[PDB]
Amino acid sequence: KGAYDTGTYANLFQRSGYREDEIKARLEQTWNDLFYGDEHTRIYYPVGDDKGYMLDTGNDDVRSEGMSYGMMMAVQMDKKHEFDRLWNYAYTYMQHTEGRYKDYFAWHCKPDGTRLSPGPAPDGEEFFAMALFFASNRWGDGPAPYDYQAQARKILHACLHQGEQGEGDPMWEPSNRLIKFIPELPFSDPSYHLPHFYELFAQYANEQDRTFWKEAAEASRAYLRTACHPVTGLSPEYANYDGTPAPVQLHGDFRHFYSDAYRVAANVALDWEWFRKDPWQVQQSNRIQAFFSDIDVSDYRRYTIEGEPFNEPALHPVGLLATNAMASLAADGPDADSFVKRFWNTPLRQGKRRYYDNCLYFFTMLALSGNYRVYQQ
Ligand SMILES: O[C@@H]1[C@@H](O)[C@H](O)OC[C@H]1O
Repeated sequence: KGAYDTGTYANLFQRSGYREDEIKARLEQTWNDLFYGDEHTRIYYPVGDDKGYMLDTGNDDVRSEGMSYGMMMAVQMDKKHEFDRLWNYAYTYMQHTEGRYKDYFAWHCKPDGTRLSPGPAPDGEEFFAMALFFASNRWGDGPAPYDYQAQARKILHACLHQGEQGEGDPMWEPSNRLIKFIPELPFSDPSYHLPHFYELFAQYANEQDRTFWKEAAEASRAYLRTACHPVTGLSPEYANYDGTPAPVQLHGDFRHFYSDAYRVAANVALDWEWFRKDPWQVQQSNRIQAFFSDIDVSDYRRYTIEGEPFNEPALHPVGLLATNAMASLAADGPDADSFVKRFWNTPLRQGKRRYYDNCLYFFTMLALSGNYRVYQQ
């Protein structure tokens, strides 16, 4: 039985021997540094009285990924002021009010709110919806735009029904219940697959969609079993609907284990923690930990999914360590405890490339302290 059924969350830091008081002090310090830390560390920036953005420090833009990530961190940490600032920014500058992307979010804008491209990123929308359902369940709905449950339902309505609304496209392929990479293209990104969020969409979304979300949870669990390498546990950044690496795209080669794919190990582990439905998840978690058990974080490379290293280093090696450590929610092999301790002894990333590492780092600090929870009712 998972944490969803029992209400009890694994505290992997405590099980590894860290004191309960040092653990919550460490979680609170990680929040304080990431949202309000020094100019080399923070990724959150307040704007006026009622807005704020999560900065992709590397790309110098604001991404629906980072904004939605910030909202999840804020609601898990019970930080409504920051949540409402981030949400108002996304609502005000990023959410489309008309056209083929109506109710979707432009995937990135300039920090001043100027849209750079109108096309959305589905991992944004699904984090926005889940964080808004948790905000509703934790704090209750306020007046629009802080009518959190209705805002979440609106996003997920568009995700499934955009094709009925206008000339646009849904973010899930109706035939196989799989999340797509972008609405227009017939392939996926394994790191976008959140079966644990779809289980909760099957509870909280518009009634007419609840069967679909239930089927989407089952379909995504099955999809990750086809996408992850059976020896290494590594997955490609983009994958066909059959789980094989997608073709090289005009904008790059996404066939390998790099930035996006790191989140798969974390996503699988949190589904196991919450729902404990697919015991393959334990073996997948053991496999990726075994693959990296012997590899120093500073030596992390790009890898083919069969484990062949490139000369090229990982761009986000602290991010990779974070997702490898979060796999200890499911892994029961001989590496689980060492990854937890390695992670504990790893500080936040500083400087230009810090955004992606520090987002993954924070989700891992939440999950390993038993503080990445379902907020119900
Ligand atoms: O937005 C992320 C970017 O900042 C990182 O560098 O690569 C992965 C992306 O998802």
